Amino acid sequence: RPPVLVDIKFNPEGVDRVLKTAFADRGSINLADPANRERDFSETEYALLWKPDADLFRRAPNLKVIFSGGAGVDHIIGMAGLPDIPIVRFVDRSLTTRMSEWVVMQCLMHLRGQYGHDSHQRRREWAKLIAPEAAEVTVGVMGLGILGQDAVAKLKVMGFNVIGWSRTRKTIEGVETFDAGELDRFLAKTDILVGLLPLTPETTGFYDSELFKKLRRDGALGQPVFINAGRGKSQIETDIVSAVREGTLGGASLDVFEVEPLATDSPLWELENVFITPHDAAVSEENALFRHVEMQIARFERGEPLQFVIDRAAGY
Amino acid sequence: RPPVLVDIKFNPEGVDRVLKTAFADRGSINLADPANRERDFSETEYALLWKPDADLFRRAPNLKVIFSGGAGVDHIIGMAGLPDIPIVRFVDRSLTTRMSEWVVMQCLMHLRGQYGHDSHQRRREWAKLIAPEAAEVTVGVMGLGILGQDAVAKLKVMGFNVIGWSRTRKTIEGVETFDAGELDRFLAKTDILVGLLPLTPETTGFYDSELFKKLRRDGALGQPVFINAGRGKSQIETDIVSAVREGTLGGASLDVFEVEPLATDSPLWELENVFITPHDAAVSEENALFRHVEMQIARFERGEPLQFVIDRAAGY
Ligand SMILES: NC(=O)C1=CN([C@@H]2O[C@H](COP(=O)(O)OP(=O)(O)OC[C@H]3O[C@@H](n4cnc5c(N)ncnc54)[C@H](OP(=O)(O)O)[C@@H]3O)[C@@H](O)[C@H]2O)C=CC1
Ligand SMILES: NC(=O)C1=CN([C@@H]2O[C@H](COP(=O)(O)OP(=O)(O)OC[C@H]3O[C@@H](n4cnc5c(N)ncnc54)[C@H](OP(=O)(O)O)[C@@H]3O)[C@@H](O)[C@H]2O)C=CC1
Repeated sequence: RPPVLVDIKFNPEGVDRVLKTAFADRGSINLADPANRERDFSETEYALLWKPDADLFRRAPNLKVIFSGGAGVDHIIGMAGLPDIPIVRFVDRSLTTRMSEWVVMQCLMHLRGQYGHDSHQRRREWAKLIAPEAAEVTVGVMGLGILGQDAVAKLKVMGFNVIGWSRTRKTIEGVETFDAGELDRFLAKTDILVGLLPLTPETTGFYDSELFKKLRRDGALGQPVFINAGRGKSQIETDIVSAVREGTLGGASLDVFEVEPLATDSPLWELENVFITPHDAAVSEENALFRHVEMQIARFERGEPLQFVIDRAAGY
Repeated sequence: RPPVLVDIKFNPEGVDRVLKTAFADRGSINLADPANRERDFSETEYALLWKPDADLFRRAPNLKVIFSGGAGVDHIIGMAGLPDIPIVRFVDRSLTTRMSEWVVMQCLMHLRGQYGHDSHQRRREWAKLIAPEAAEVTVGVMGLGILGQDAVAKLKVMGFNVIGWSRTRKTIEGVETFDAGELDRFLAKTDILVGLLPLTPETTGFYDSELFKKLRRDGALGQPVFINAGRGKSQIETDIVSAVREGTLGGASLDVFEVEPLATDSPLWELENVFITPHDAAVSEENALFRHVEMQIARFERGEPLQFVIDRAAGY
């Protein structure tokens, strides 16, 4: 069997380490090594890709399966000469639970005025800040897939009122849900918006001034909050800045940005009640991805269906 | 029936407001009002107390029941002339769920390096910080009462490994528990210590250097973390400062202090990876306290047992 082509432009040291023992039955070709840049890899069957080279499918034109290095596949969709073959994304219990850690933490920090507590602490000021309890606040989760459903369940346990939005209607016990055409209804009920959407043409430039002005205004936190850990190109950052400055948004938590790393001169870094994390909301341990690809290759090759295959028509 | 004596030294404006409609069948005497302070209230049956006047029981010597304004009663225990009558503490679903919000938030902020993320954000630095998932970390909850059991359940849902310590043995499904004599076993397994103990003579000056040096050292967060939302006099703050500076503790979250408000010259304010909240972890609305006292008076007066009565021998 030919080696697995690996073009993963994150944590190159971690990738190099794991590849020493990964795909033991065939080996790998790591495009992080500049010497592999011009290699003849025309017989490659499997490629593992994160922000891959734009010409990758010219250079590997006989692929059987494409594996994403993440849960998102927007870096692969739209590539030139993308073959009509399965694209398998990364879905993993550890990834999922880490995203829910981040979501719940951010929701609690907004509920409990972490920003204000930290500001007072820095000034050595003792100031009790009256917080509503979680049940007085509605968290609206946009995206009810692997990540969204886990976050919904854990937010509910913490005591938040939770509602959900997704493309097609969902049934989730104890959680009012809304489909694509019911976006405005959902927004009107939401105090804390949590974004867990994939990036598609339908979700690009989606979180804008008009949407922020539809969020609930007379809620227990006073002003609504925007949280996004999906994709940065789903939001309009200039609109986030203006909304926070104006009081349309009371605050935000952002793990993802229109261009990453977030530019040093962005106003977002020092906005009051805004939390920034550097696209690290759900970083699953380096080996879990590779064990996952190995498993799917094994299933594929012995006649079991591939799992976590994206819907090409839907684009995720 | 004589009016209820109220000496609650928190949120005096909120107390005055709620008292306008509380105890509708008998009224109240609020010692916040100077005109009440030297009145003859010798026939008082019920007193509601939070940081009360030291001479209160000389001035109200015929009490039938004492109600604490909080879940803790250490402010009442040890008062001069404390009568041999039931002391009823505040137990309330809103209080409980708010404490669990705080506990879970603090545990997540330590798990996910909130302090480090915030420090970088303030410097406009994009810097991924590798976090373990919750299941790689053991949270040891000290105190398995109303607050402890709620926190244990929610921490487990978030994915932490959770163990518990209490005076007498508990049975909690999926949670290894330890009794008084097993303290050292419990400490050795604990990466994040969560304090939800009452203040008694047995728990005074309890969280000290010796105890911090028994916490687990080779865990996924690197160094162990001390979280306390019980009582400030249970900790030795000089030892917390030295432990954090020396790397015995990786960080801390403290809602309670030996002397409150925390002095402006405390070294705690500026210690790296230390979060300070001003004894506001679980602040239930005043209405809930007053509805609670009304309920217990009603039960008492129609022959039903008082609930939430402290054990004088145990001291809580
Ligand atoms: N910040 C980080 O570290 C990470 C970010 N992510 C991001 O999270 C995203 C979500 O992951 P995951 O939950 O596994 O994906 P899923 O495919 O499992 O779920 C996606 C959800 O989004 C909904 N959705 C998609 N398009 C639309 C639309 N046009 N209108 C309304 N709803 C829509 C889907 O609706 P329906 O159910 O009807 O199909 C589905 O509920 C990833 O695509 C990735 O970009 C992922 C991992 C880590
Ligand atoms: N920061 C804040 O805003 C707040 C702080 N608090 C504090 O939290 C404390 C706990 O409240 P709550 O859960 O309702 O109280 P409980 O009486 O319900 O539970 C107390 C727990 O502590 C255990 N305990 C007591 N003494 C010891 C000891 N010497 N060794 C080991 N375990 C011991 C008890 O053990 P066992 O089960 O064997 O009896 C019990 O599990 C309050 O007393 C108060 O000081 C409360 C409210 C808000």
